[PDB]
Formats: sequence, C-alpha cells, structure tokens
Amino acid sequence: SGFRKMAFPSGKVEGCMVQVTCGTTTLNGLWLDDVVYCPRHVIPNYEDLLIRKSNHNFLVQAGNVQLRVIGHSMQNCVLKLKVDTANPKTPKYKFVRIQPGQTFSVLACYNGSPSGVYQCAMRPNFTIKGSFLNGSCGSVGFNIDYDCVSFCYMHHMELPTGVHAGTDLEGNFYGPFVDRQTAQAAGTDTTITVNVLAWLYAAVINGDRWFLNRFTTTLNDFNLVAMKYNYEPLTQDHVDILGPLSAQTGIAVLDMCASLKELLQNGMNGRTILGSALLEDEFTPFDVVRQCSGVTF
Amino acid sequence: SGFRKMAFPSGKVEGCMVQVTCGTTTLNGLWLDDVVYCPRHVICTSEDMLNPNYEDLLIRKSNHNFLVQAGNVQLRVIGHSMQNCVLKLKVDTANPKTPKYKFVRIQPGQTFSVLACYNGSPSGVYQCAMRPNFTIKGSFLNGSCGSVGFNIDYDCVSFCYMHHMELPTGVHAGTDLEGNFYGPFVDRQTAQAAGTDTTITVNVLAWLYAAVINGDRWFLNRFTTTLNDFNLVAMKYNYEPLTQDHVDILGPLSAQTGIAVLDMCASLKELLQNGMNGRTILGSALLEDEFTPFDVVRQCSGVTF
Ligand SMILES: O=C(Nc1cncc2ccccc12)[C@@H]1CN(S(=O)(=O)CC2CCOCC2)Cc2ccc(Cl)cc21
Ligand SMILES: O=C(Nc1cncc2ccccc12)[C@@H]1CN(S(=O)(=O)CC2CCOCC2)Cc2ccc(Cl)cc21
Ligand SMILES: [Cl-]
Repeated sequence: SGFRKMAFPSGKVEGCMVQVTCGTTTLNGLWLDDVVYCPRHVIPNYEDLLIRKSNHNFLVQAGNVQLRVIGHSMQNCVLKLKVDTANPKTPKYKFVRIQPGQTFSVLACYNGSPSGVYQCAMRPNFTIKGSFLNGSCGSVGFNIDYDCVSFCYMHHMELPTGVHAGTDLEGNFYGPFVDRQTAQAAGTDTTITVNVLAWLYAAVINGDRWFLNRFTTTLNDFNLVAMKYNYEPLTQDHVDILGPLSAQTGIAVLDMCASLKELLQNGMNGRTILGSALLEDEFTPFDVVRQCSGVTF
Repeated sequence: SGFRKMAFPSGKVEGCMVQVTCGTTTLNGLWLDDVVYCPRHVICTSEDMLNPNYEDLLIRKSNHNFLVQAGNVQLRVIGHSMQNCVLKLKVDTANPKTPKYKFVRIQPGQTFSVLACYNGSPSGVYQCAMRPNFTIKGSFLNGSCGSVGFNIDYDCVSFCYMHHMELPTGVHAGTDLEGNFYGPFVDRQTAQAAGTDTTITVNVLAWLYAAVINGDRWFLNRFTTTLNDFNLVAMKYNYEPLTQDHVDILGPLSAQTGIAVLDMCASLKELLQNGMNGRTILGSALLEDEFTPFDVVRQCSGVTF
C-alpha cells in the first residue's frame, strides 16, 4: 500500500555528473565515455563565440580530479567537450526525446555535485515545474528500463513564472524557447488527462472508490467536457494504453471518464484522493503499473 | 524558483542493497563493511509471526542457512547475532562500495529518503516523514522489508529507518538501524493499530515560509497570537502542539522573510478557519507537513522574492 511520487534510483547518473567552468560561468556537465555534454550557454552567435575558444579555456572537474579537454563541438544548443579520459562509471545509455505528458527523474546538481532527485512531467506547454536555483544548468532528466539509462532532458533556464525549460541530449529545445536573455513566456498549460485517469485507477487499486459511479460516456462527450476545463483531449491511443488498468480494476476507461467528468463539474466536496485535494496529472499509466507491481533496476 | 518534494541522490545506498534468504522468506539487507543488517523476522514463518520466540528460532540456525546475494555474487555468512529487532549477519567480504555512514535515531516530524527495494534490487526513491504517531506513509509491497530510510547531509549517509511491516490502515512501521522500533509496535502479527495521527505544525509553518520566499503572501494577515492561544486553536484541528523549541528553530526563516513566528502562526490559524478558497500554496490545495525547517533552508534560495 501507499502511493508516492517516486523517482528512479539515481546512482547510474550520479557517476556521470561533472562541473564545467568557462570564464565566469560554472554549470553541470554529463560525462559519458570520453565526452562531456553541457548547455552551449556556458560560453548570441554561438559559432562566433566558440571559434574564439581553445580547449584549455574549458575547465572540467570530476570530483577532485581535473579532466583535460582535447576537443569541442556544438550540436544544436548542446556543447560536446571531448576529454582525454573515458568515464569508467559510464552506464548503458541512450539519448531519447520524450513527448508532453511523459514523466522522468531529475537529478538536480550544483557545481557538478548531485543535491537531490525528484520526479516530474513534461507539461503540454513543454515546460517542467522543477525545483532549480542558479547553478543548476546542465542537470539532467532520465528514465531507467532494466539497466539502460535513457537521458531525455538537460536543464537550460528558468522562465518568469518560475517554471523551467531545456533540451533533449541532442540540444533540441522542448517548446518554442531559445537559449538567450529575451522576452519568452510559457504558453497556457493544460492538464494531462490520460495521467489523471491513471492516478484515479491507482486510487481504486489502493482502496479509494468514493468517486466511482454507475455511469459511462462516449469519447466525444467526454472530450467536449474536458476541453471546457483546460484538459488535454483523450484519444483512442490513451484509451488503449489504459486497457490493463481497466481490466485489473473492472472499471472501463469510459466508465472512469464519467467519474472524472463528475469530479470536474462538482469538485471533491471536502474529500481527498490519495491524500490530495487536486486531481494529480504527473503519473503516467506505466508509472502506476510499475509502482503497483514493484519493478526493479 | 519552484518547490518540490526532493529526495537525496540514492547512489551511495544502492551500492549497499543485498538480498537475504532464509528458508522460504526473501527480503532486503543493508551491507556495510563486513555486516549485513536485515529485519529479524526473516527467520520466521507466517505461523511463527503470532508469538515468535526469536531467541529460540535463531539458536536453531547455522551460518549456511542464511543465503546472502549481492548482485550476481553469493556472499558467505561467517557469523550472526541479534540486536533488538535486527539481525546482523557477519559476512566474509567487506562491501567495497561502503560509504561514509552513521546510524541515527530520528524524532517524529523528521524527514528522510526511502530507497524501496525488492529482492535486493532498488526500484525507486521517495521522500517521506516520521509521523507523530511513529508510522510512515510509504509506498511498499510484499518483499520490500529491509528497505532503508536515510539522509545525506554533506557526504555522510545517515541511516535512520529500516522497513519491517505494513499495519492495517496501509501505513508502515519499522526500526532505527539498532533494531529499536519507532512507536509502540512489535514485529509480531498481533492486533496493533496506528494511533490517531496529527499534522506536524512546525513543518506546515516552514512550508508557509517557503511559500513567502517563493513570492506568495496571499495568506498573511495583520494579526499575531500568543503561543498558548495558537496551541488551543491548533489542537482543535488535530495539529501537534508548537513548542518554544519549534519557535526557536523557525528563527532563521523568520529573520529572512521579516515575518515573526507568532505572526505566521496567526496566518496558519486563519487558513485552518477559512480553508484556501479555490487558491493553492506552492501548487498544493492542502497544508503540507512533510518539509522540515532544515529542508526549506536547504532547497529554497537565500533571497526572498
Ligand atoms: O535561466 C537561467 N538560469 C537558471 C536556471 N534554472 C533556475 C534558475 C533559478 C534562478 C535563477 C536562475 C536560474 C540563466 C540565467 N538567467 S538570469 O536572468 O540570470 C536568471 C533569471 C531566470 C528567470 O527568473 C529570474 C532570474 C539568464 C538566462 C538566459 C538564458 C538562458 Cl538559456 C539561461 C539563463
Ligand atoms: O507486513 C509485512 N510485509 C509487508 C511490508 N510492507 C508492505 C507490505 C505490503 C503488502 C504486503 C506485505 C507488506 C510482513 C508480512 N505480513 S502480511 O500479513 O503479509 C502484511 C499485511 C498488511 C496488510 O495488507 C495485507 C498484508 C505480516 C507481518 C507481520 C509482522 C511483520 Cl514485522 C511483518 C509482516
Ligand atoms: Cl530528528
């Protein structure tokens, strides 16, 4: 029993975190094999700024050891620093680009030292509601599948509303953001419908059934209602993805959609679901299945 | 900016997790130097759990009855002893991944990270608090026994909890790393229930100061209160009494934000009376009590917005 916001064990990622200094700027880098990956803003015409730098201008520190930079190149908004030593702690890994609604673990670092781990989701407006201070740039997002670390995010900046923006590990931003000081704002955000439904199934599994009702709905009628509460549209793919949870609890996806519709129109009425007075949207269907089954890494 | 429930990086603890098998029971152990620490109920059957005599069960065991597995390697048990409700298995190999560590016993209201494991393999990490009724609201399934709670302030791992059991309400009970239970619980299948739980007042106050640091002040008011009047109101909402120690502990946050502890107490009294009225504080519609004053100082900036 119990339902927590759970992150992946961070050990395989901790052994990759390094500190990168260029002039007055200090941030975090990801050391995999003989390459250190970090935001290109550590150095705007970034090719003109980069051409003026030499390998020795980049100071890379792995723990108490100084790593020697032997080359450098830029890929989109990510700088790749070729180092003379391969990371002996390099895990099995892939660089993956995630979609809005998907969740991941963030290892927040300052000065190449990991300070915390938390779980979060890529919002529909491509921002993340993270917890970051100055010096956190270069901190990474990841998932783990068996023994393979899938790196999906690298932190670049904070938006005026306090939310965060970054890139995949190939340097492509999530969202219409650019790496520079200019007027940028997060777009209007929406609730991840498929994730709220998964969390309602997790509440049923944990013995919370007060919100269930005898009713059902069509996908069209549910989507007409959901659009009015700034909820993301629910697709047939989402319905198919929720199939296992529907079979386990005995509540059809459109039966659970009718429960969600009543919660949106009437509220919780002084009640909570899994210790929350709000509808939670940062657990995917796979997160619910994994936490209510005990998958290990 | 931002405020998340943040756990410590778990790597130093992952390198200590092992699987312990005794007969038909399999659970987790903590391998530090040449000792594996695990719940003593690993020597029990489900039948034994009603009224087990651990001393009588242990005397019948030999070292080779305990199977310890660290990854794909079988460790050899060369000794065993019981200390309160934990079993200490002496092994022939010291853990090369042993971090700098201490065993610390925590008080209710304190927070810690939990590395949930099954079969000696870490599956997840989450943050939680020792409730005033000495239980923890964790996320654990069968096979999670032996999973540990810890803090990593600086580079030293402070082990404070080892998971032993789930109570009927879905809440969890366990021991410090010396085998002493938190709360009036026994590692017995006897009728035991968690006492009525209360809200950790000092932690809700710390979280309200974190909201002020992050730029939110809608809940503040022009009033103050005496400590006694605040406690008379707080007890009516099942909130823990606020002591002078708690007031002293909140001093730094009071100095940083410019809001006196008893003025913040007046805001809390008003939130308890009125609710949030469709508003949230740090993305929450409930008053959060699982961030200590120390957690707020650690996570939040030193400059108020
Ligand atoms: O965002 C950036 N850093 C950060 C990143 N994360 C969390 C932070 C928290 C607090 C302060 C910085 C943070 C940097 C630095 N800044 S900055 O103007 O100094 C910081 C602003 C950010 C918005 O809130 C007000 C303060 C300009 C900048 C421009 C472009 C790029 Cl790509 C990065 C960056
Ligand atoms: O608690 C224990 N294990 C667990 C531990 N943690 C989380 C669990 C979740 C699910 C199942 C077991 C869990 C064990 C075994 N059990 S048990 O009967 O399997 C537990 C009940 C709790 C209510 O839900 C049904 C199962 C009795 C027992 C008695 C004393 C002691 Cl010290 C340990 C233990
Ligand atoms: Cl303590």
